[PDB]
Amino acid sequence: VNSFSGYLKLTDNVYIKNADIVEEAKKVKPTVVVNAANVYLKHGGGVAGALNKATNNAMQVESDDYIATNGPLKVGGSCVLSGHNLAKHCLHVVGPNVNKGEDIQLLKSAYENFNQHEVLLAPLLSAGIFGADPIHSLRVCVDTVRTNVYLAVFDKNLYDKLVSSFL
Ligand SMILES: OC[C@H](C[C@H]1CCOC1)Nc1ncnc2[nH]ccc12
Repeated sequence: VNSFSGYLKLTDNVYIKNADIVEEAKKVKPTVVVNAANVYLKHGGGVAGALNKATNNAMQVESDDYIATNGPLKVGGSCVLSGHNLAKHCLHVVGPNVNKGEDIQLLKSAYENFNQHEVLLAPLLSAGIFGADPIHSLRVCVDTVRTNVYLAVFDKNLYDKLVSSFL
């Protein structure tokens, strides 16, 4: 039993809700919140901009030190950093950004990072400003993640389409 509330169950391990991931994290304080990161950990917009703003830019400060030491992530890769005031940990995961021409096949690799954590609060990878089809992203999530994932979908209209179109 965990403290996630109001989710629709899609499969044995995937749950979904129309919610703002920032507000969900502040309420639940999950062990792991997933950020929709880029390889430079430059948290400008979308989920990343929102999570960082909620940390008063502490996420960006920590991320800049991480990059200075380690260099950029790979598309499809991840790193674990602090969750600041939102969660114990933040798993920064880089899905492919279709608006950069990146290979959508890398979306499965991106979701594989979730399997290293027993329970996660997460967005749909490569959705929103990353330019991928969210229905496809949800499909890849369900077919790749085996650990317990609680998906927050910001847009109510998209959420309803995701639920009603889910196979
Ligand atoms: O893939 C990133 C998704 C895409 C959007 C497009 C419409 O709904 C989902 N973004 C987010 N999902 C959940 N919480 C969020 N808070 C701020 C941004 C955000």
